[PDB]
Formats: sequence, structure tokens, C-alpha cells
Amino acid sequence: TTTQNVVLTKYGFDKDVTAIDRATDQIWTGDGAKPLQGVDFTIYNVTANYWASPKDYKGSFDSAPVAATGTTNDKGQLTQALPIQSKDASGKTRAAVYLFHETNPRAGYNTSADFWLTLPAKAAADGNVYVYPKNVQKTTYERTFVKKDAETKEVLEGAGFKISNSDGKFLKLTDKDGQSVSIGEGFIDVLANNYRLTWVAESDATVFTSDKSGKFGLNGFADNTTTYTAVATNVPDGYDAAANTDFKADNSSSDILDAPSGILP
Repeated sequence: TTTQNVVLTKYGFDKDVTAIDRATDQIWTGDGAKPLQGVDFTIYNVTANYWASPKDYKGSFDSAPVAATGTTNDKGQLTQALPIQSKDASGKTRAAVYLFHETNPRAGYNTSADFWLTLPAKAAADGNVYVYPKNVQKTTYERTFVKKDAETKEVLEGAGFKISNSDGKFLKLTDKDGQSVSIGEGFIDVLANNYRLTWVAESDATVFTSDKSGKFGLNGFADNTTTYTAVATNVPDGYDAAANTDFKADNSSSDILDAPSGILP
């Protein structure tokens, strides 16, 4: 019959800050750390795996049934009621053991290590068992471009670009689950939207487009050492296609110029 509520809360910290551990009976607000939404966990029931030989259990969830799955909400939380008792491989009732496995980290963050515990666990005053897995922020990189009229030097809205890598593959943004998303004008905040960068054929690539300040680009690049190329695909009427622009994700902004098309007598 009986279950305990396990409340998992996922907080992000500055890269050089390492949270102190919290007991399961303590409610911790995160002290200003940012809650991480959209992070997927699978909870495995490893009762049988552990009780086959407790002193040898090193975290295997091979063949373990899935007790639950979830995704952190806006508060960084997922809550799951778990049976405090479960059966081992021979059918005998035992204290249940559950292993928490992060299957999909937030963009810009490392995954957290697998952890496990026995129930019932020490609970807070409200009866819930609180866990706070650590996800360390990894440094990522961004790039901004400003489209301008080569003659007037004024910013130019509505210019379309695709991005290519050294293999001739082009950038496609997806959501956390790998599905298509609708990208508009401007700088795309990959980190804030929890998007992914993928590399595909030119025809399926994402088009980035200069906004009303001429701006386009994105964050969430893995490194600042690889060369990519911005290639004009949509040219505003009355301009000549900008030349390809080689770049690195180096957190800079730089201008891409469009020459007004010349009309001769």
C-alpha cells in the first residue's frame, strides 16, 4: 500500500560554485540558484538488482523495471509517489530501492550522476523526501551578426541565412526531444528555450533572419574553435547577396554587408 513522495529539485549554479549536499529531510530553496525546467529523469526500481547482493550493488539498473518518468517543471521539480516496499528477484518483499537516471539535461548543463536510495527515507516535516541532484553548468558560446546596407550602413531587416560546417552540413534547431521548431527573426536564445543544434542537409536547415535591428544569431554552441559559414539564402529585393561569412562561436558581433544592386542607364 504505502508510498513516500520523492520531490526532486534541479538547480543550476554558476560554474565555479559547488552546492553543499542536502539531506532528504531538508527543504532547500536554492539560495537564488536558477531552477532548471525541462530535464528528464527515469526512475528505475532496482530492488531486485540490489537485493541479489547488497554489498556488491554499484548502481546497475540493467533489466530493472521503470518505476516512473518525469520532467522538471518551471520550479525545477518533479514529484513522484514511490512504494516503500517492493519484491526482489525471488518474490520476497524487501525495502524498495530506486535509482534516478537523468536522460536529458538542460541545454548548457552537464548531466548529473546516477543516484539511488532505499525507502523509507528520512522525510522533512511535511512528509516528503527531498533530493537535489547536481547539474554543473558548462560554458557555451554564442554569435551575433548585424545585416547592413553596404552603402547607407543602416541595418537591414528580413535577410535570410543558413549555417554550414566543414562537412557541408547545415544547422537545424530542434526542441529537447529532437522535433522541429518554428524560428523567427533575430537572435535565437537556444539556452532559454532548451533547443538543440543539429547538422543536416541544406534543404532541412534552419533559416535565420535579420530582425528590425538587423540582428540575427544564436547561443548554445559547444566550442569556440570550429569554423562555420553564414550563407545568404534570402536576399532583400534591390540588394546583391552578401558574400559567405566564415566565423567562430566566439561571443562576438560583426556586420554582414549587402550591396544595393546597381542599375545602369
